[PDB]
Amino acid sequence: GPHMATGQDRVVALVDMDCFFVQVEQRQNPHLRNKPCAVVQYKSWKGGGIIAVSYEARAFGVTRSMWADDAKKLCPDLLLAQVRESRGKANLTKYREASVEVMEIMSRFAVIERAAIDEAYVDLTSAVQERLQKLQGQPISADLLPSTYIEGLPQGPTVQKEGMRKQGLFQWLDSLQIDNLTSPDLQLTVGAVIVEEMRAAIERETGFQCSAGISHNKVLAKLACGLNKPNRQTLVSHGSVPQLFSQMPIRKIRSLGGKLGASVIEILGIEYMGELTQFTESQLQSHFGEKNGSWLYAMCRGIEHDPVKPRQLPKTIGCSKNFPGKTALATREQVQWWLLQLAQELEERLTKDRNDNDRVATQLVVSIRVQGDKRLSSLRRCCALTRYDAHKMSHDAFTVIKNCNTSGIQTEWSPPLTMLFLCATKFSAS
DNA sequence: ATTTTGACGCT
DNA sequence: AGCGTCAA
Ligand SMILES: Nc1ncnc2c1ncn2[C@H]1C[C@H](O)[C@@H](COP(=O)(O)OP(=O)(O)OP(=O)(O)O)O1
Ligand SMILES: [Ca+2]
Ligand SMILES: [Mg+2]
Repeated sequence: GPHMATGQDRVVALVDMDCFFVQVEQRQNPHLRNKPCAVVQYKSWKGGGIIAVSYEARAFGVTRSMWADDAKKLCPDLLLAQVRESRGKANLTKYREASVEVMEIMSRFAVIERAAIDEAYVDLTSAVQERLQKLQGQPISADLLPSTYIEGLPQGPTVQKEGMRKQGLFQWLDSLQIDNLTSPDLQLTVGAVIVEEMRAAIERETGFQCSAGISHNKVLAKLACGLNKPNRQTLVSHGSVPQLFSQMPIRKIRSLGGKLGASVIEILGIEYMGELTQFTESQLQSHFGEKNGSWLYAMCRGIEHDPVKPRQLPKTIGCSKNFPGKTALATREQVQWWLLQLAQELEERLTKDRNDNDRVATQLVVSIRVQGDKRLSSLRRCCALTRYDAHKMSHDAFTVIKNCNTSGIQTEWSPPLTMLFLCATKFSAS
């Protein structure tokens, strides 16, 4: 009752760019705008691998991970933009730079946590308090929420999409108590007004559209964001949680899409997030561990305490390349040449990072996979990163991996290498 | 023979 | 530290 926390103490948003790499390429090439199109890496093998897909192309069934040759069978007029290749490998610089554009705009509104190249969480609690003080008891107009859905509404006693959206928003706003500055639902609504402003700023200043979720924590904001993509935002209130979770597959909640989620389903014999409420905290801890158990117990009730971390920049800078099938590296010269290519890209990125962000990486992580090994990585070894020099970094990486070569023959590398990975970590201020 | 990333937990 | 999980 009066002491049961309800996890309604914060306003958190998650902003997620729509079909991000496609929008970057469509901004650059107007011929691709409003067309079925996809972004591909490499071209020789089956037309290249698709990594991003416009919503027009998704209507034909095109998805990520599909080979372009196969996507063309579903959508013969599919347009393609290719990821840049530099030093023999795919180079994602254009997308990293576009990400910086968006992250810098979002940072004007609030502290952000960069969650991925095209996603950031926003802690809006303080901004909401300020805006509520500005509003001075004035009701919130639907005109301030032109792209907002209220999850769960309309309900109770138009057949078009926008009509339904407006009916739900009207029901929500009609029922708000706009005089109580401590009302969580009012706080979320003001949050959504701010997020409309943030999303408009992003689109105005970059050309990119995005979706967003607004709720009381990161997990619900992320779930909310996906409910009405693209180019829309969704408010998930605390009161919406029981109905929303009652038919929500466990795997849809962030962190439960893999083995742990599968084990929750198998061990407990349930399918939906809401079914978790029937277990005690101790029962959940007994199956899934102390941390996961407490997290699940609160999460299934819509409660999560994970903070929005103040971090706008990536914590690592890495460069990776696979060498599948016959392209596996089987000679010392090959291994050294590719370590150099990776190290040259890494040096360029690190030097730019040091100039932009006043920091220096101090550890180099080298990871490889050997042909035959079932594991993704066969070996992961660190060494000191003391100079931003590609030849030094590639030599040090070779030094730390050379003992993996079983071959008695100096010229040959065995088993052949199917992946190389260099990653700069452990940044210090400079 | 999706690939190229990136954060965070475990021991 | 090196390995594993989960997510863009
Ligand atoms: N598995 C992957 N491998 C490589 N790049 C990826 C992968 N998944 C996503 N990306 C890249 C390309 C995407 O445009 C970008 C953001 O990913 P993501 O948010 O999952 O999808 P998306 O932005 O393309 O579409 P959506 O509108 O559904 O968010 O990251
Ligand atoms: Ca996205
Ligand atoms: Mg994303």
